[PDB]
Amino acid sequence: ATVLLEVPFSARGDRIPDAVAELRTREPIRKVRTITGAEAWLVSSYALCTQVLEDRRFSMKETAAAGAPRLNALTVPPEVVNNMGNIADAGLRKAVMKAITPKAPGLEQFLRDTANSLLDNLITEGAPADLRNDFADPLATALHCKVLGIPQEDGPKLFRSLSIAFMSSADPIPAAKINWDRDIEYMAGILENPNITTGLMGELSRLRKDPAYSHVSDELFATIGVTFFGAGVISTGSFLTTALISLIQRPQLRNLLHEKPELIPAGVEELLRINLSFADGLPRLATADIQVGDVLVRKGELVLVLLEGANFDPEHFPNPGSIELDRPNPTSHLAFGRGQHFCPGSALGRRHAQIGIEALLKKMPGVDLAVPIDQLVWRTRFQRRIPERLPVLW
Ligand code: HEM
Ligand SMILES: Oc1ccc(-c2n[nH]cc2Oc2ccccc2)c(O)c1
Repeated sequence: ATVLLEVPFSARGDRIPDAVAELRTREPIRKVRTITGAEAWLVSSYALCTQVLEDRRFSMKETAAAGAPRLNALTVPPEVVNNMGNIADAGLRKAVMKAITPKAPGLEQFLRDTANSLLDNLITEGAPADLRNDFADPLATALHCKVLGIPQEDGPKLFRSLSIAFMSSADPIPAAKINWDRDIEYMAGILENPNITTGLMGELSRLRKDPAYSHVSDELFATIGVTFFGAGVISTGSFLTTALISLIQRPQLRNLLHEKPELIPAGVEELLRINLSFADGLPRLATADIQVGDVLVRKGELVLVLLEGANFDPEHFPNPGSIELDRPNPTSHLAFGRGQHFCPGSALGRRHAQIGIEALLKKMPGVDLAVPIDQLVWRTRFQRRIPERLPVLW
């Protein structure tokens, strides 16, 4: 006898387990057990993943309900799970979206300057260098301080919350509350700080004092700062890091992008498609009985949308494991999700990776791993897959 198949399958972000293709072919929706002991439906084909993400009856908000089957423990207050809904209801959606576009004057030049400075410092210190801790993550942190309008020097402390904040735990995490409350207090202070007049926090600070937003809560304003910093930094840092691994392991592609940097955006789109940064399927709770493939999902059940299931589906992306810059459907991947909860930071995430890679290939065209790839240490029980260190030489 064996127990029910458990998720997640592997914390490794450098290879996809054979089990994914097996499931997709034989049972593209099937029952699994999560780390909490709850059962869930794991969805692994492009067609069924898209169906679930495009049907709001599969609800993000309702995953926070007391007594629901859980993927993992909440690390934020339950009301915050409906973060974008709260922002929308407060009439703040357009303003937030405008503030986080990569098109702000000077933002791209800031990114390039920052990337180049980080790389120069690594070159000065000499190989080996750690491209996660001393390149990808600081670049993400710097970008988000700039986008938020907050001091660069405050980035490191806010960043240190994230190795706990984005845990995927079977049980509640006491440290997550301590850090959350402290970070909320910080953002509340920012809203009252006369020095803060640019970026997302500068804009929220002004809207907060405008009559049309007088009954929007201070808690919501602070929460927007905390969640956008955290989600943005962890997502961009983790994606860039694992994308660099995929690039390093493809010297032919690395050379092509070095020689023809105009191809970098198409390269980054393919790196998004094959990215294994999300450690768990995206969770939704059924609010009705809904047929998905051969399964009638019942009201109250948990569904997990496996992004790499969709993104490596050969029925949608032929030769799915290969990076091919000339696909006819290049942005149709699910790396940023789909539907109601599509990533609001997609443009900024793309630009972060494009500029980081462009800078790295120019400064370190001979970049390569400094340890055998199996020596990378993959973070466990976390909402992202990432190597603890990424040692390179050049
Ligand atoms: C390569 C970088 C990024 C990737 C791969 C990524 C991925 C995703 C995905 C897959 C979702 C959907 C979650 C779901 O439907 O359950 C999402 C949502 C979200 N992302 Fe991103 N993201 C990235 C960058 C960013 C950035 C830069 C920001 C903000 C600055 C951000 C903020 C958010 C927020 C606030 C949500 C919640 C949306 C909602 O609840 O409707 N992300 N992200
Ligand atoms: O400082 C932070 C920031 C974000 C989170 C978080 N945990 N889980 C999901 C998180 O971030 C979001 C982001 C958007 C909507 C809801 C939550 C967190 O646990 C701490």
